[PDB]
Amino acid sequence: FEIKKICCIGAGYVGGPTCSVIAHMCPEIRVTVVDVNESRINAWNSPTLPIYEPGLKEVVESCRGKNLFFSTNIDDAIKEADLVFISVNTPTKTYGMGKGRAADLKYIEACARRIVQNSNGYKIVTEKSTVPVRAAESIRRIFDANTKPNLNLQVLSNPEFLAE
Amino acid sequence: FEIKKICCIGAGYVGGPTCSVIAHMCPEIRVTVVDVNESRINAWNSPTLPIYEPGLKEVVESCRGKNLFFSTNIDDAIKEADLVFISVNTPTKTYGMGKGRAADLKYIEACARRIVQNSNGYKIVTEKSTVPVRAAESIRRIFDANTKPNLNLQVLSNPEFLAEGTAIKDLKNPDRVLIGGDETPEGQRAVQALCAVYEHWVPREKILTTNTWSSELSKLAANLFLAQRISSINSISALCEATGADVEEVATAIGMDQRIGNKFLKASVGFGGSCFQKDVLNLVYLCEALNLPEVARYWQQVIDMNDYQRRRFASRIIDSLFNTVTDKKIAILGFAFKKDTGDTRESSSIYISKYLMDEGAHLHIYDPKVPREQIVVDLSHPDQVSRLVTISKDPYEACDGAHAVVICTEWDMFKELDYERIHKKMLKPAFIFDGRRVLDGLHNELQTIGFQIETIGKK
Amino acid sequence: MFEIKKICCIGAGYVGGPTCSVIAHMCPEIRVTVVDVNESRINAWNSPTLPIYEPGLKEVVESCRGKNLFFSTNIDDAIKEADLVFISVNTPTKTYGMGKGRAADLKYIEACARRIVQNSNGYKIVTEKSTVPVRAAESIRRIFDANTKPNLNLQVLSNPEFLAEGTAIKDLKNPDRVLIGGDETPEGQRAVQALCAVYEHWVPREKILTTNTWSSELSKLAANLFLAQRISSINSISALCEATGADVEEVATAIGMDQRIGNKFLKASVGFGGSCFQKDVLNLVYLCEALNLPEVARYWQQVIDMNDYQRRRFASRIIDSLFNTVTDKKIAILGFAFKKDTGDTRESSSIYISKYLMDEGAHLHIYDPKVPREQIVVDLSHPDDQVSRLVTISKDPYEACDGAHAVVICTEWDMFKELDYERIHKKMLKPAFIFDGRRVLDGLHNELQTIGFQIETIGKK
Ligand SMILES: O=c1ccn([C@@H]2O[C@H](COP(=O)(O)OP(=O)(O)O[C@H]3OC[C@@H](O)[C@H](O)[C@H]3O)[C@@H](O)[C@H]2O)c(=O)[nH]1
Ligand SMILES: O=c1ccn([C@@H]2O[C@H](COP(=O)(O)OP(=O)(O)O[C@H]3OC[C@@H](O)[C@H](O)[C@H]3O)[C@@H](O)[C@H]2O)c(=O)[nH]1
Ligand SMILES: O=c1ccn([C@@H]2O[C@H](COP(=O)(O)OP(=O)(O)O[C@H]3OC[C@@H](O)[C@H](O)[C@H]3O)[C@@H](O)[C@H]2O)c(=O)[nH]1
Ligand SMILES: O=c1ccn([C@@H]2O[C@H](COP(=O)(O)OP(=O)(O)O[C@H]3OC[C@@H](O)[C@H](O)[C@H]3O)[C@@H](O)[C@H]2O)c(=O)[nH]1
Ligand SMILES: O=c1ccn([C@@H]2O[C@H](COP(=O)(O)OP(=O)(O)O[C@H]3OC[C@@H](O)[C@H](O)[C@H]3O)[C@@H](O)[C@H]2O)c(=O)[nH]1
Ligand SMILES: O=c1ccn([C@@H]2O[C@H](COP(=O)(O)OP(=O)(O)O[C@H]3OC[C@@H](O)[C@H](O)[C@H]3O)[C@@H](O)[C@H]2O)c(=O)[nH]1
Ligand SMILES: [Cl-]
Ligand SMILES: [Cl-]
Repeated sequence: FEIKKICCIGAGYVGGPTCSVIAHMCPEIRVTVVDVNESRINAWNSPTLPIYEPGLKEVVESCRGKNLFFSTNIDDAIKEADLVFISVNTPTKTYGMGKGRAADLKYIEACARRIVQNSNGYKIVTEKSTVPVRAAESIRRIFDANTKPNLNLQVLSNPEFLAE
Repeated sequence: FEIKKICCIGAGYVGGPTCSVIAHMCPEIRVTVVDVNESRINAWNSPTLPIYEPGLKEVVESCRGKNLFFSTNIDDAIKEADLVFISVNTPTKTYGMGKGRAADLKYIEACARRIVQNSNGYKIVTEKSTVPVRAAESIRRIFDANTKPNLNLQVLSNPEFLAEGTAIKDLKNPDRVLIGGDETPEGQRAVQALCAVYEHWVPREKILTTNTWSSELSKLAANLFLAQRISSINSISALCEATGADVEEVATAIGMDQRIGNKFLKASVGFGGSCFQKDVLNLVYLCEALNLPEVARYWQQVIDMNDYQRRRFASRIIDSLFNTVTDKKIAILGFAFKKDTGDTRESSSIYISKYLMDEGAHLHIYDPKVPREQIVVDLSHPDQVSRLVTISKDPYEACDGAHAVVICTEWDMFKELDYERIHKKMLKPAFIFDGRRVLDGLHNELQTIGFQIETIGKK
Repeated sequence: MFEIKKICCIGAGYVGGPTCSVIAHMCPEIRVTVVDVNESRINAWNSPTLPIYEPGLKEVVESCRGKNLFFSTNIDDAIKEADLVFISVNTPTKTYGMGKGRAADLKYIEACARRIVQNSNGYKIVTEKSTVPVRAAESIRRIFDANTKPNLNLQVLSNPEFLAEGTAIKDLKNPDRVLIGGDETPEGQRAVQALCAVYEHWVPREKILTTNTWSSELSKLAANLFLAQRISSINSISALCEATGADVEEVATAIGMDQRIGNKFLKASVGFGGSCFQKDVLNLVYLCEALNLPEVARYWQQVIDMNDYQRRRFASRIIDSLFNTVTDKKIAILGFAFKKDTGDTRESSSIYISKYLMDEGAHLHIYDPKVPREQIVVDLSHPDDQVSRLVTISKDPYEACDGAHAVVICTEWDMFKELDYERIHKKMLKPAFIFDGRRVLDGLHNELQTIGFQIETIGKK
């Protein structure tokens, strides 16, 4: 199996620069970064990136429009991708059990369900973050319970060691 | 002296059914049930009774208008009665000394004063309730201080042992009748007259007589022994969940010991109802006045364990949903504290709901007999309810698009639901949290459908 | 699939002894051998005077001993020959180390398991039988799994014993239910059914419960808790009755008529004794520590705390009635066994009440119709100088009461209600006190008061 299309749910400090380098180093792979914040997505396609990272401006503009793309169309990007990165934020719970300490997995859970909603065939789903707290288990429990014919989703863990 | 006219102040779960069965068994006795709640009295005289009780409608309509009557005319009912029952509620004090533990005897004191105002001659005043906390004494203090010429009021204690949902069967065939009275010629005459009423359908060997205090203390102890059986088997259920056993199979081995008995050994989310928790709190407060801290902390554990059982069940629900429940639909099946009643007082369904509401869950509650207005008042503080709580018309609307189904009341209809239809419309993974062991024997079918079934005392 | 024709039981005590005697009496075609490391106890089983007092036990043993029932110190051979091996040894509480004073010491059960492996070839069924099975089956299975041999096939079953001392013969002949635990495998099913066939000689099939070994042990643990809790609950009520002017016996009658509660085990007392209940609560508490269940441990801990409180309150009432000074005062202690119709004194409330009185300097004169005199000395000498100065063992109740200030009844021996209390009162010092810790003198208070006694009983003013 060979990965030729990559989607990334989350265009923040992690998913943004990671996919920009992947697209820069893998020119034969189409890299599409998606995000729910349209203002952030527009900035990624603008001459003023939403985050300041030394050298990021040169890497993105070196392949944006060639094999690196930023879009708000989350559904179709997942539909075509062979590898789907999940690089969303997991805030700390503000109430309930674990208030102020436990992470809130509602965004990772929504990404897992939205992947099932727009996936057919074989796909590799990978969670990439700097603080992964039971993320792979949460994604796997959703995929095991929402199965389709000839639907084969794989769950990988690939933490990101980059420092801003 | 023959008791021929009975009046009962209080047309609730105790006084209402009790007087209906008395009038049913004693056709020659006029029984008048009075209450301050006019809408409740009107319901008693309507085809739709204010409380749901199996068989109560058939018993009421067989004698209502003949020798059973319901009225708001408290004064004349007292004046014409030979026997006066006091079956009102005593709420726990919300402030002052004993806040949250002590009972408030203002209603019983108010009844005793109103009885004196409308009484002449000889009457028998009998306190009848499930939690008689120093009731006969307080009635006696008022009568002894408000005397009229030729006014001779006798004070008796007659605790009611019925359980809601089975009140009719309990009243018709009680295990025993407990009557307390003074150890005087007058007290024994009063006690004997009350025994003659029960002898119309209760055998003599099942009628116990004692003094008023020993009567109330026996009732209180009996309630403690009952609640303790539930908390003990619930503590075993936590032990079963942690070690791989089934509390239902363990309760079977325990109950076959005839010294223990096989009753009241059903593990659950926690006991509820107006009797047991209050009874334990009154025991605790009583021991504070008597300086019996060792006795108080002994029985306090019955409440502490019941609260732990409730909290553990709610935590298993929250844990199964990735510790995040915000904007997740959850179905609550059953809101009464037990099946075959509409009463919600101290129901575990209230506490489980509040625990889920504090996590941001959108609750859809169904109960076949509990009215929707009662559920709203229970969940509302004396904002969250308007945002998170929906009252469903049928179980399949509450389970539509839900993450988990939570069974809190052992309604027999819940084991007859179309769970293939529920599973198709639920979000996956679909959880069933059986807090009453009602879906036992259906687990293999529920697992084949695709459910993640979690129950008490079993993994 | 397998039939038991020969039985060995390691442990010839209050559990193993009577149990095998009834089994041998009900199954004349099965050879039953009771073995024990204690030779003096084994010699007593083969004598006209049995080592334990149990009503009806003498008639059962003498009916089949020497025919199909045997007692011996030859543990190894008994094992070799046996189809089925019972393990009915004691498990004392650890006196040091992790779980000091709470956890069970499984060294004897482990030693039995290794001994079994040593003398076993082929197929045998090893069944653990005791009133307090604390993780016993798992410990035996772990030793068997690690010591395999060619053609060796040992099975491990759990079979808790529900008998109560004083009524063991009646309990064993007509049990409320038989509990047998075994692995949910073909091997375990064969072993369970084989043991069921033994009980089916006199126990109806509908009273034989089968499950796995852990659920079996957990059920026995829970059953003993419920029984002990009933005693502590009614004893908590006896404290309320004393403080408010009621009688616990009357309250207990009104409680017991509720068929959901039952009228058994509602007899208030000075406190429960015996080798099972206290031990069971402690084992549950320690088990909850390993399972991280402190709420469950806290809940059942109150059964012990209430029992210790009931004893202290009874001793305090005795000391209080004697001007809070009992130095050089003679006090009669009637009854030292933990219950009537037995000589067993394990955890008897009589020991605790005596030690509270000895701490006041009381001169105790103890009488019990079945407890041997040496056992009382050992019980009170447990860590004697204080026993030598204060303790006297009497041969009759009138000797123990001669010149005493108080009479303390700690055991419900029926003979205590037939004593000549006029003779006792004449030779007692005034005021003469009778402390009924068992309610055995109910109905006699009018007579005893007329004679001139001060009657103080549990659960009444
Ligand atoms: O459901 C969601 C949630 C989040 N997102 C997007 O994910 C992006 C996250 O941006 P952030 O700058 O917060 O993310 P980061 O890349 O810095 O992640 C880092 O910080 C937050 C931690 O919880 C993460 O584990 C860490 O990797 C946002 O643009 C948000 O719109 C979605 O597109 N969908
Ligand atoms: O010597 C130091 C280093 C760092 N710091 C402080 O520690 C904080 C973290 O600095 P980092 O450069 O590690 O910051 P980052 O959060 O970008 O990266 C960190 O989290 C994500 C992980 O993947 C990175 O490996 C980890 O370094 C900064 O506020 C920095 O000022 C010090 O105070 N002293
Ligand atoms: O002053 C008063 C107070 C109360 N009442 C009536 O007494 C009735 C009490 O009925 P409830 O259903 O509340 O009470 P129950 O019959 O269930 O009693 C039970 O629960 C409450 C406990 O405090 C009681 O001790 C117990 O018996 C109410 O209808 C109330 O209107 C009066 O008529 N006058
Ligand atoms: O085995 C059981 C029994 C009961 N329960 C729970 O305990 C609560 C009380 O149930 P009960 O049937 O005792 O109901 P009630 O409260 O109506 O009656 C109780 O209080 C009044 C007394 O006079 C009755 O004798 C007593 O049973 C219910 O929530 C029930 O679900 C269990 O969880 N398990
Ligand atoms: O290694 C050993 C240990 C013990 N034994 C024997 O096992 C017998 C134990 O009998 P006991 O009378 O002490 O005990 P019981 O039969 O009353 O058992 C009861 O009390 C003690 C608890 O730990 C047991 O779990 C309970 O069943 C003793 O006779 C002892 O000699 C052995 O033969 N070998
Ligand atoms: O109503 C009662 C019953 C019992 N007790 C006391 O509780 C203690 C235990 O009495 P039991 O008759 O239960 O005696 P045992 O210890 O022999 O049996 C107990 O432990 C072993 C288990 O197998 C038995 O099922 C259990 O009853 C005695 O000291 C007895 O006096 C009371 O104080 N009141
Ligand atoms: Cl909220
Ligand atoms: Cl001393």
